[PDB]
Amino acid sequence: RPTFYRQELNKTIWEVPERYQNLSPVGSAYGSVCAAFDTKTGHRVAVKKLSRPFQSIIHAKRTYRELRLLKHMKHENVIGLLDVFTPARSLEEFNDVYLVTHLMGADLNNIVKCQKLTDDHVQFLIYQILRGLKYIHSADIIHRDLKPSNLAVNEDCELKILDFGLARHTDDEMTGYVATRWYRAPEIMLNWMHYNQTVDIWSVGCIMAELLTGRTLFPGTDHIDQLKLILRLVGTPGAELLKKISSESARNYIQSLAQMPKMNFANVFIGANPLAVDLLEKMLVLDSDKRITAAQALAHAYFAQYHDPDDEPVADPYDQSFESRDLLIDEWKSLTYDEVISFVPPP
Ligand SMILES: COc1ccc2[nH]cc(CN(C)C)c2c1
Ligand SMILES: [Cl-]
Ligand SMILES: [Cl-]
Ligand SMILES: [Cl-]
Ligand SMILES: [Cl-]
Ligand SMILES: [Cl-]
Ligand SMILES: [Cl-]
Ligand SMILES: [Mg+2]
Repeated sequence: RPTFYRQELNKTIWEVPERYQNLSPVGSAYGSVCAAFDTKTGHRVAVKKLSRPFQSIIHAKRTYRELRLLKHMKHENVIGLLDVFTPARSLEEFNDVYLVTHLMGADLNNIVKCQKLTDDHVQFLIYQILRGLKYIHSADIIHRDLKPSNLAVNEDCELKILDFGLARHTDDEMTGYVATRWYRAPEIMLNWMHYNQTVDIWSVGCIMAELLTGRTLFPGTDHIDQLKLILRLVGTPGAELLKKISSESARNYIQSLAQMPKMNFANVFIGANPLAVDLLEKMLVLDSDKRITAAQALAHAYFAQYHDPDDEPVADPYDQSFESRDLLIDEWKSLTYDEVISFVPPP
């Protein structure tokens, strides 16, 4: 066990191993975050102290879910876990959880608004998102919250996916003129049906379009305005997709709208690479069963310069059976403790 030291920073007590030095607050409902220098590895890191990790059954299970997910992710284009610790010496006094990751600087928002991107930049950025998604989807994980602020980018255009959706976002958070909804697939925005990993490909399409034009693709002022923007581009649904919408009321609302054909994407994305236009038509399909997958998209000709089928790995199997399990607070807490003390750091 390492030696810990205590200190109060912005009305919060931080008790961390000596290896972490020069802590400095950098943001704060999930927890508080500090930047630090890790003397063992030489990296600048983010140290997150979870807020009230075991206050309810829902909160205790969310804590376990986040720790299991971060411990599993081992891929160049996905954020991974550098360390996890608690100052507790026993399960009986276990109360605080700290997560350590690489410190991220710029996100894709900064780049999209402040840089002139060549077509080569768009190829490399979207390639890396799809490479990470092939890995994530191979373990039957759905990200659910892909958007520019959840993609970290450095000066060499290298990219990592972060901030997996832990089923956290509230009704108030998705209301009105907000980027938290502009990247969501319509079937999840309006609860049309049980969703699957195809919702992430819809998000990549929205992100790719914004890199090409400099503008948000579907900036709706509310759920209904956003649906109207979507259907004007991709067309209103046919009878085949209507069959798949479980809500009879949602089916009724859809059929209330006048029918519209799919638009010509070359006249929307004026001047873009014809291979980029072709890929966007295959991502932004209304029926989720018919969207291109991440593995299929990596082999698309738009990525000819970067695609290497021997360097696009898949994930180890990921057991999610705990999600359907019913446990008490102290049982979720004990499972979390076990995962903290069994952590083994990367090479
Ligand atoms: C600083 O932000 C990033 C974003 C993507 C990245 N890909 C590789 C690195 C550097 N690594 C030491 C974390 C990186 C940093
Ligand atoms: Cl230490
Ligand atoms: Cl990482
Ligand atoms: Cl503790
Ligand atoms: Cl965003
Ligand atoms: Cl009509
Ligand atoms: Cl597993
Ligand atoms: Mg985020």
